[PDB]
Amino acid sequence: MKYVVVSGGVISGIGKGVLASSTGMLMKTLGLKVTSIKIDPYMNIDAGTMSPLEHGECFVLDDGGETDLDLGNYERYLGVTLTKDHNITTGKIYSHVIAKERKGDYLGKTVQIVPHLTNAIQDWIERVAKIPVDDTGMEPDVCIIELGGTVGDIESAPFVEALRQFQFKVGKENFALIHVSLVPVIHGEQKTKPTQAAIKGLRSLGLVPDMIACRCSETLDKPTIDKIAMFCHVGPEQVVNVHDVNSTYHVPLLLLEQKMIDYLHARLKLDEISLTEEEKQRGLELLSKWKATTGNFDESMETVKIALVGKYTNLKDSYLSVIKALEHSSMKCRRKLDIKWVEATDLEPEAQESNKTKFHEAWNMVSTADGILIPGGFGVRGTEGMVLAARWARENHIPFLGVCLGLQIATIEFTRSVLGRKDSHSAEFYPDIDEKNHVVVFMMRLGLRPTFFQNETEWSQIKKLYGDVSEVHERHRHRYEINPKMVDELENNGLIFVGKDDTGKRCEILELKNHPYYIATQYHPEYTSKVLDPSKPFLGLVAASAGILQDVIEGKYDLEA
Amino acid sequence: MKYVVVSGGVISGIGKGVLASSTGMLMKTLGLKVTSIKIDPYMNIDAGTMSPLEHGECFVLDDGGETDLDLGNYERYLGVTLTKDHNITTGKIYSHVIAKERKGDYLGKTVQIVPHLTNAIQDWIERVAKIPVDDTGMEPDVCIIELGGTVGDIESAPFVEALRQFQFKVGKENFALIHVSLVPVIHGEQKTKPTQAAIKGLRSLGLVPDMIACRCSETLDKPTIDKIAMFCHVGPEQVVNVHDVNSTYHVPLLLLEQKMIDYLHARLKLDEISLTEEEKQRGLELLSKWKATTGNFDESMETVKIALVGKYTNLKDSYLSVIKALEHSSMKCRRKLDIKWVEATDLEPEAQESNKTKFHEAWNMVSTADGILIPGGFGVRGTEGMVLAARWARENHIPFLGVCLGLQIATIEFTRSVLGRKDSHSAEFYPDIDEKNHVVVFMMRLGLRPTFFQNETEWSQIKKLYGDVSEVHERHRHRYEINPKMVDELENNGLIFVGKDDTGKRCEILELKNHPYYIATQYHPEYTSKVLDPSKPFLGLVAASAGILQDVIEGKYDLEA
Amino acid sequence: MKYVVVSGGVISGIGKGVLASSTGMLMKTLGLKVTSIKIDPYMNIDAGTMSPLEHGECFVLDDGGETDLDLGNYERYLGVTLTKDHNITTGKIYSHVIAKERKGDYLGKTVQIVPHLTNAIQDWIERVAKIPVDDTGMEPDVCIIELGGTVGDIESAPFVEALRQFQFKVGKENFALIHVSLVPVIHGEQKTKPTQAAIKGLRSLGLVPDMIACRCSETLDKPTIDKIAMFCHVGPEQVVNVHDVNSTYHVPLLLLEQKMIDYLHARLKLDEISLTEEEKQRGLELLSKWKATTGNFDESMETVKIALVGKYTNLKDSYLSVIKALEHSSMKCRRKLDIKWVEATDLEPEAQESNKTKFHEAWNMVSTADGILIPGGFGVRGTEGMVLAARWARENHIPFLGVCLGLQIATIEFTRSVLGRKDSHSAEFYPDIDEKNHVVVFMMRLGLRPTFFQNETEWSQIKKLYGDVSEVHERHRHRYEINPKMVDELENNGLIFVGKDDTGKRCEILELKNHPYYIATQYHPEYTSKVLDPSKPFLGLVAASAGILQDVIEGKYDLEA
Ligand SMILES: Nc1ccn([C@@H]2O[C@H](COP(=O)(O)OP(=O)(O)OP(=O)(O)O)[C@@H](O)[C@H]2O)c(=O)n1
Ligand SMILES: Nc1ccn([C@@H]2O[C@H](COP(=O)(O)OP(=O)(O)OP(=O)(O)O)[C@@H](O)[C@H]2O)c(=O)n1
Ligand SMILES: Nc1ccn([C@@H]2O[C@H](COP(=O)(O)OP(=O)(O)OP(=O)(O)O)[C@@H](O)[C@H]2O)c(=O)n1
Ligand SMILES: Nc1ccn([C@@H]2O[C@H](COP(=O)(O)OP(=O)(O)OP(=O)(O)O)[C@@H](O)[C@H]2O)c(=O)n1
Ligand SMILES: Nc1ccn([C@@H]2O[C@H](COP(=O)(O)OP(=O)(O)OP(=O)(O)O)[C@@H](O)[C@H]2O)c(=O)n1
Ligand SMILES: Nc1ccn([C@@H]2O[C@H](COP(=O)(O)OP(=O)(O)OP(=O)(O)O)[C@@H](O)[C@H]2O)c(=O)n1
Repeated sequence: MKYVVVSGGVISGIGKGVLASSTGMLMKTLGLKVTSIKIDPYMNIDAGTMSPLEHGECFVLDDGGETDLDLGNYERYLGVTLTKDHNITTGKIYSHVIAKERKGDYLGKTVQIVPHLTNAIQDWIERVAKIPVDDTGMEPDVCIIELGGTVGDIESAPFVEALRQFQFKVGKENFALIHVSLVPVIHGEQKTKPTQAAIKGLRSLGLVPDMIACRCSETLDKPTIDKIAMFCHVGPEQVVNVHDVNSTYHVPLLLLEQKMIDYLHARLKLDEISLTEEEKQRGLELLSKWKATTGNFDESMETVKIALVGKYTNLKDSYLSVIKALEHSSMKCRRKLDIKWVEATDLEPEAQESNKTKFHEAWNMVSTADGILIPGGFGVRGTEGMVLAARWARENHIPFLGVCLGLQIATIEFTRSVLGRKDSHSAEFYPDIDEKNHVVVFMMRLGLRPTFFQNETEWSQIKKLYGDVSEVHERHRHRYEINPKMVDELENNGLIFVGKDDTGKRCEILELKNHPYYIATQYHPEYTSKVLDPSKPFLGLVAASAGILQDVIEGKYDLEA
Repeated sequence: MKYVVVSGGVISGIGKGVLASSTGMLMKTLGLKVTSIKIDPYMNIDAGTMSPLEHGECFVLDDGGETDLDLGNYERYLGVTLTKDHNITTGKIYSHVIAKERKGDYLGKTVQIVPHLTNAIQDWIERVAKIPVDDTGMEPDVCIIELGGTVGDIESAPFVEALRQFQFKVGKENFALIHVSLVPVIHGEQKTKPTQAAIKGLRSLGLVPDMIACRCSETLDKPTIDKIAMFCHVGPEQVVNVHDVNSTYHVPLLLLEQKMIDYLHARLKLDEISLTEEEKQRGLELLSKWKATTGNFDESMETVKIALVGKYTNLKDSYLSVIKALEHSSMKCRRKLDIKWVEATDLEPEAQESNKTKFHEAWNMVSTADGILIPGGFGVRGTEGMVLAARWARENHIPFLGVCLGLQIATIEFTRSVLGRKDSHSAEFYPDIDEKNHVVVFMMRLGLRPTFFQNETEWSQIKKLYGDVSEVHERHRHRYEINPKMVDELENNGLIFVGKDDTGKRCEILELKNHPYYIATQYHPEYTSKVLDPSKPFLGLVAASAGILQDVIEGKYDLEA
Repeated sequence: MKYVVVSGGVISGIGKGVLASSTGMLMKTLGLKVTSIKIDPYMNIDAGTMSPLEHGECFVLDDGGETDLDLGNYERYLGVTLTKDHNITTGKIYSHVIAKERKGDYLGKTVQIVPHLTNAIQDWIERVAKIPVDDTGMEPDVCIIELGGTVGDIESAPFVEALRQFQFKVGKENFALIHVSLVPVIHGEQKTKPTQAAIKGLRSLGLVPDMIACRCSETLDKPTIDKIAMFCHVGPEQVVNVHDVNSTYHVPLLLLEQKMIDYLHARLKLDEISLTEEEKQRGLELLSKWKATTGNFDESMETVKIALVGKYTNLKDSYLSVIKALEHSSMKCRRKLDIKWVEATDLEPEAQESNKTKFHEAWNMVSTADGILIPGGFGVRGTEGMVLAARWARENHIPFLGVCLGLQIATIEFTRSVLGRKDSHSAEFYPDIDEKNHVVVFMMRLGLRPTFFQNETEWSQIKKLYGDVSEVHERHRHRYEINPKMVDELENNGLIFVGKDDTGKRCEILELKNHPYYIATQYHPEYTSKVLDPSKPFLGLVAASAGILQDVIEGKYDLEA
């Protein structure tokens, strides 16, 4: 096996993940089977305790674990299904060694941070790097290891020990390191010294960088590259630079044009992977398809405006997957994405006396947008405004997607306005009883579950985007579903539930009959959107906002003929 | 409250504990209420998993937890009952913060090594420093904090962060630090540089030493003190030196004569503790009694030779408490202690053909000794030789003490030789059934439990040493007890069980009627031996080995008239 | 005596000098006698070898040494005459200890970087801090020590050793340190970690900061101050911040409003300086006069445009003193300064075919400007264009100042256009002989020398600005003077030499009779411009460019009535 560490810097937030999965997207250009592990220095075992206000969105796996949010950036860049084990955390590894301590697996020795815990970290990395995350069941050929925090933190010290020892447990010419570092510009001059002091830190703990990659406000000057390479064990051609680019999807082409892979090919001696012709071809095809979606961003002539309406939209990382799912789809439509961020509570009739100015800004965004999106918010607060946003797109033929709480609110609105029933509400308003629009179903429902189309719904816009396939597989995070008692009334009035579960009891998709595009999903489709294969419910929202939905379904926008 | 850190060095094993509890023994000379915490960098939560072969003896508390062995050094030096919480460990504190993470006590924040875990360590130190470990229920006035490992270890990095922040959570003029450091002598010259490089390390993590204390092969030269104080923020009078001394019990007088406390009095402004006259007097009396037991070591004219017979006596830390209990008692008898270490298996009739040379060395030790001691060994291996050592002291009137497995073997031997019954054995040889000398009693029996003298046994040598008090309280670690069915036969033959438990079902002490000193205890009395109050079963063993037992009971050897 | 170090950062160029002399300007607000030392890590002994292209202008002392350029920033901020010894450099101190090594002043000991060279640095700082640099001959009360480079450089390591030892040779409560450090803003967030890593570096070498001062793109957030003070031994009120301000002369008011001195008053216990009432008053008056010149910058309604015409004006530090002399004077005139930078060679008739575009930009600047300034350039290259700039201001009544080479070119032009004599040139064109406008006078003439007005010249605009005083004292740097043989012809034609030397042989000032303001000086007056007392030849240039020269001479712009 081969491995690539991405680590480093004098600051957290320097740029690692885009240098990480982006480096891993280019390993796939070579035809390689590829995987990724994110090592987190924080002490949470999982994001299941972490509220979406800090550390952001609880990204959800095929295996239904609430992971680190960043893992998602690797399932889009590489096109892989990761697992709950690919997110190493400081709380996860202290728990695993402490479990073995009380089980007595150390044969009554004292157990130490070195060597026992640093062995555990190496034994975890080489365990997880066997798992076949890729489009065929063979073990990966390269693993990208991203070390979070900064080298020299008292929180990241166990992992730089474990990785140093791993440079020997794995060989040189099988392991390499990319160190990401700061070139601050002050008084209009690029200063090298934070890279010198952080490389002094790096060699102290015993890792040696095979590349340096700079966060800089500028293109690095020719002398700045020379004054970094005069102070580190790299040639001047391995001081990489992730400068300003037209969009984040260009970074793997930027790295490839900086000859980043033409070094890693030699430095990891990748002629030693015995690839079949099918893999070598599928590598070149993935690069061609990347050049196509990238070209479709530069060659983008016209804007699509989408209002994303939810709780606390100020906290923009809390909707990160939703944004990326809209970006992947917008490059298929060749159209520039313009998300309007609406706080759902600013739409309310009460907000007009309380905070009038922001209420007009919110309603201008809703009134301007070519599509509406209710994104699967957290808790009840935003609900009353999200109802009026769903009403706005039901009545006037605006394209719409509701995700999770958005299906809940598409159904509450269609109840509250098409059936009358003005008292109806989420099951969250428990003591109203008779008018609850939803029912509890704890089984929380999580992870990849199937969904099956109802066999008559040949008219459906959404089941056309899925290619007329009989079923789909999707991620879930819900404790409530629409009350089955009401569903015949909603189906008879035209809110047709075009997809249900294995039992047929659970409401998984709705489409409103004879509207240009009004969909909701109980699942979160943004947790399976990929840059070359956009998630179908979000592709339909952008394509109908562009007024091109028919031609996207007919195939006028696939990447290769 | 006031606090004293003891930390440091370029090596583990430099001398901390003797500089720690020894500094704490002198805080008690001032009359202060005193406590101690040992911070261990290892990842075991407790010594209950740790086999006695590495990290040594599982020291046992009043509260019955299997602690770090070193805690014992503080219960002898200070005269305090500690608790399972006074041994902070890296595995204990990661477990406590990870428990709060899954309970959700962090209110859905991400939880970090800084500030959350470094707050947990400070909140633990100031929690535990409230506990009244001393001879009256008031909270301690000084806490001695010993930081294990070395500063600059990747295992000790969380604790030097937590202690730095603690220098502010507690004030300066309430916290002080003693750093213990190496002065190697090579080519006959004292080199200062390992102290310079380790003090550079110390100030990097942000602690500042109020004293330096040197491990050195010599008295520090006047220039060595000056060349350390020219490189650290200490006066030349605060470079302390724990040099070679007549015995370890002299170290608090060495520190006091080096004016170590005459600085800490000012540096911790200890006039601010409002002591009552009773405390001030009991402080001076504790110093006088220390000068007495110390004088009784220098003024020691004659040797007592004791054979300690057990499994794997090569592993001398595995019997550490037993050695210290013999030392405390030997200073009461004014006699020099000479422990002969015997491997119990080398006494066996089989060892004579297998390894004849070591078998003669073992038997010469048994034949020479003025007393025999079977120390409460681990597992079955040594048993056959320990029987012959108990027989040797039953028949010939040699003084004897059996501790735990030693009472078991005193009873197996008295069965195997006085009752005949040559097939009898420990309950460990389970499938013999009918001839098992013991019975299972899991309740493992642990911690401080009472023991009550049988009301007729006024003749007893051991219940005389306990001052004719009605009951005693002692530590236990046993899964087996002598089978109650047999005890009438043993009592009638003269192996009188002079002490039993609350129920009267359990065999806690035996004394053989009409022998000069042949005792065993099911408890481990070495876990309550103190330097001014020696544990009575061990005092009797030394005093009878000295042939002075009568006069020790009559009071010819108490420290003050 | 008291002392203040200014040091630090993860980068060179962070802001030290403005935090240094600015802190020293506020020590003078307290009435204190004040001095400054700049410690340079570079190996040049003096700027006399350093070409003005790199490290910039060779600033010149009262004592005529070619110093570090930065010393000037302290002679403006404090109002002091420094000496060649106030610029400590790595080349200067290795030379001084190596001289004592060959003289044998070490009594045949081996001489070491510690302690001998670190003693030399301390013995230099306390030597120089005695020198009476101030407006009365008493020794200074505070010394500001600026440590150049960054802490943790292999070039600055001898000085952080010497300063650590100096924290003891001088007492605490006599020495304090200000550490200047970076808060980079990326992704719109202020990151603290470069300050944590550089403070870890600082405490390693053993200095402790009594203040931190941040270079930041922003006002520091309340949490950024707290997260620095949680990681350093400073209160949150001693994390100072030199943010963006209207001009550099506001920084001492910014520091004073951040309560910077209200701490240093206590931290250096400055009630212990026994000031007389005259000093206490002159302190408050200096603050009032600073508030006045600062107010005159904010209250500045109208611009003055000045063309500064010379060689290589792209290298803007090479003219630094000239810029500051124009700034000090512009605040007296209440007018906003706008220096147009002209490359002198772009004015040439040859430049019109060679590089036409830049030639028009150069001539637009010359044609726009309200005043012309020829700044005392280095070498011959620019001369031909500087002639045409002097002609432009002779003929059309534009205000003019020529400094050094500018007097040379004022005289070459007046010769070349008023006397005819079109072949005349600088003595630099040696082999023309008969038409050389100048003569060699090596004595190089350097340092503070007098100049005496010619006793009839009561009409003079410049000798009016000097207050009708009989003589002036000024800095020089010249190897050529105007040929005395010609001076009668120039005086008779109206280029009156209104000032000459002690002998009357040397051409020190000229004024053209009956022009609104056309001055030149052979000396460099910008080496004695101060912020409260602007250098008179530059005050006249700004005031005549403003058309207000009469009223400045009559006194309509002095700071206090
Ligand atoms: N392939 C990627 C990589 C990053 N991002 C986005 O960029 C931001 C985070 O970038 P990252 O690469 O993780 O840098 P930071 O986290 O800011 O810093 P670090 O280097 O510490 O990860 C987030 O919006 C993340 O979703 C993304 O959309 N796609
Ligand atoms: N010396 C330190 C300081 C912090 N941490 C931990 O590592 C993380 C790094 O986060 P970082 O972005 O460094 O936060 P700050 O320390 O505030 O750094 P910044 O100021 O850039 O946020 C911290 O959250 C904390 O978990 C650490 O290990 N060692
Ligand atoms: N009051 C004390 C202190 C120490 N010792 C003994 O000395 C040895 C350990 O000494 P210690 O002070 O702990 O030093 P080390 O552990 O060798 O090193 P460190 O400084 O790391 O603790 C053990 O036999 C311990 O029982 C003792 O008998 N009584
Ligand atoms: N931090 C230090 C200390 C000393 N030196 C210099 O390097 C030499 C090393 O000599 P050394 O043997 O280290 O002398 P000491 O510092 O006293 O070390 P030791 O105590 O082993 O003599 C010193 O003489 C002094 O010249 C140095 O460069 N850096
Ligand atoms: N009282 C001052 C201080 C500084 N400057 C100007 O500001 C620049 C240099 O600022 P300085 O304070 O020296 O910062 P740097 O040299 O950039 O960085 P350092 O902190 O390393 O000195 C130069 O134009 C210098 O003349 C000035 O005009 N007046
Ligand atoms: N590790 C180093 C590197 C350089 N220097 C010296 O200290 C000076 C600091 O200048 P600096 O501004 O740090 O130059 P760079 O090293 O290039 O840093 P920058 O990239 O910010 O210019 C250097 O010129 C060199 O004299 C040093 O002492 N130690």
